[PDB]
Amino acid sequence: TVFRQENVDDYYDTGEELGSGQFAVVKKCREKSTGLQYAAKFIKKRRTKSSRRGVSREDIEREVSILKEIQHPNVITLHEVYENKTDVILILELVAGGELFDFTEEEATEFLKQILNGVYYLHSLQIAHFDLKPENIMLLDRNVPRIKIIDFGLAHKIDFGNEFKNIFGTPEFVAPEIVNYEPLGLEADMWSIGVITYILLSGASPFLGDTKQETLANVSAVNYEFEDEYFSNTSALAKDFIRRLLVKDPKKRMTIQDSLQHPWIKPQF
Ligand SMILES: Nc1cc2c(nn1)-c1ccccc1CC2
Repeated sequence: TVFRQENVDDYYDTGEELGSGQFAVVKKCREKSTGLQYAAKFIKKRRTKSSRRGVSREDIEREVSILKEIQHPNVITLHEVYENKTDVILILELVAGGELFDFTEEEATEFLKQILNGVYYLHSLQIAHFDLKPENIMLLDRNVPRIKIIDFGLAHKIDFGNEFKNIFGTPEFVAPEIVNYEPLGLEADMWSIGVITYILLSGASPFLGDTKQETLANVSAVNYEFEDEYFSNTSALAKDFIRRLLVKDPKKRMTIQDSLQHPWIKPQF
C-alpha cells in the first residue's frame, strides 16, 4: 500500500519533540489548512531487504492497518500517512499530557479501568498490542485525566487464536510465553496489565533484575512477591487481581472480560 507522497512540510509545521522509539521520532505538528494539532511520528524505512536498520514496509503497513481499524477514546487515532525515501510519517492524534506514571487505589483503578476499556476494545477485535508498558500509556491532557494507549508497532491481528514469530517487547513487561518464544495471543497483554498494575500500586517492578537476562529469568520463573513494605496498605482484592494475571499458563490467566468482572474492578538482548 502506498502513502501520500507530497512533502509533509507543505501541509504541516512541526514543533516540540514528544518522544521516540528505536527507529522513530515523534514531533508536535500543526496542519496548515485547519490549524489543528497532531503528533507526527517519523518512522525510519529500511534501505535494503537485508538491512537490520529501519522498520520493514511489512511491519509499518501492519501498524498502519491496525491503527486505521480502531476508534475508541482510550486508543490513539491515526489521521493521515505520508512517506518519502527515508521515512513513513504517521500523522496521529496529539496526546500532550505525557506518560501516566510521570503524572491511592481509587486513583490507580480510575486509570486502570480506562486501560482495561481500551484493551477490551482491542481484544474484541482480536488485536493484541504486544507492547503494553507504562511508557505506552499516555495522558491526553494532564491538566483536565484520560488515557490513550499508544505505539502499535508490535500489534497483530490474531485470527487463529495465536501468532508464532518471535515478537518481543521490553523484558520487564513481557509474558513468559514471549520469553520462551512460544505461540502468543491476547493473553500476553493481560500479563502485561498485571505488571502495570503492580507498579501502579507500589512504584516497584515485580520481575526487574540487575540485567536483562535476570529480568527474563524472573519472568519465566514467575519470580515475584508482594513486598510487605510496598503493599502493607494495599487491599487483598487488589493483590488478588494482580495474582490472577501474573500466571505462567496463558490458559489460566484472567482474560480482559474476566478482569472487568473481577470484584476489585466491577462496580531482549
Ligand atoms: N514510540 C512512540 C512514542 C510516542 C508516540 N508514539 N510512538 C506518540 C504518539 C502520539 C502522541 C504522542 C506520542 C509520544 C511518544
